[PDB]
Amino acid sequence: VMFEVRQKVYATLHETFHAAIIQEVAHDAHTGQLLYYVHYVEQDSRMDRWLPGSALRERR
Repeated sequence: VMFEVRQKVYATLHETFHAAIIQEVAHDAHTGQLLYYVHYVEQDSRMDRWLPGSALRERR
């Protein structure tokens, strides 16, 4: 499963899934893996972080 910029997702944060949105996508050169800069919808920008796809779920 792939995710896109502005896609609504669920993202783990301290072992809990929270509604989030993907702000940016970037390819980690060394392992080719896609990493996503997620913003938690009900948290401050400070909580924004880079996460692998294994931490994300579709939200709809």
